[PDB]
Amino acid sequence: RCLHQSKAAYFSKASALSAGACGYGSLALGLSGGHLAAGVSSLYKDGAGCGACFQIRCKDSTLCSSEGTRITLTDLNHNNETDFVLSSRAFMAMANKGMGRDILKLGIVDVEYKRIPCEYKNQNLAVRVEESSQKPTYLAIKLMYQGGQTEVVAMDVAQVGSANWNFMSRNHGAVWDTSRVPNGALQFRFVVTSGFDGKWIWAKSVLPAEWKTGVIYDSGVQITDIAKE
Repeated sequence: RCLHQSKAAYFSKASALSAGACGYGSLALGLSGGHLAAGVSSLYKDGAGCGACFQIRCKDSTLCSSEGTRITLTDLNHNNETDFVLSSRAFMAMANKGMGRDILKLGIVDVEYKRIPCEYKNQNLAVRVEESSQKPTYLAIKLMYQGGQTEVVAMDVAQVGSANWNFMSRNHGAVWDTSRVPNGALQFRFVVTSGFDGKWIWAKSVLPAEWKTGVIYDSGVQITDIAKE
C-alpha cells in the first residue's frame, strides 16, 4: 500500500442509506459498519473498487486522532474537490474521543489514507441474488463481504460438477449478471489480482438449484490477496 493525501467531506445519513453506485442499497450500512464512503473515480474503478477498505485519518492537530478510522467504499464521489465523501459516522470517527460533534462543524478536513485488508470475522465471501433476476432466464448477483485487498476483475459460472464455464458481466457496481444461466446448482470462479498477477478463486458450491431472489448465499471461500499499487 501507498500513502495518499487528500481532503474529505461528508454527507447526511439519508444520503448514505440512499443507494450508492455499487448497488449495495441498504446493505451498505452493515457492510461498512456504518463507515461507508464515496470515492473518486480512481478508487471506484468503475465498480471494481466497491468494498475497498481504507484507513483514513484527518490532519487537524486539535480535533483528529492519530489512529483515524476504517472506511469502506460503497459509492462514487462525483465532486471535483475530495477523494472521499464519508458518512457522518465515519467523519466523526476520525476525531479524538469527545470531539465528534466538533469535527462535524468543519465540513471538510485534510486527510491521509491508505488501502487496507477488509476483514469480515467468521464470514465468507457471499453471493446475493438480486431482485431483478428472472429465475430461469436471467441471473443478477451481488458480491458481499469481499475480504482482503484486491479486485474481482472477471468471473465465471457453471453448473456444479460441470466443466462448461462461461463468463459473467459486471453490470454495474458490485452487481454481475448473465442471461445464459446454467441449470441446477451453480458454482463460480473469480479472477482476483495477487501482486500484479491474476489468480483464480474457485467456489465449488454457491447457489442451490432452487436459488431465490433476496437471499445471500455463502460462497464457501474468502479472499485474502493483495494487489500491488
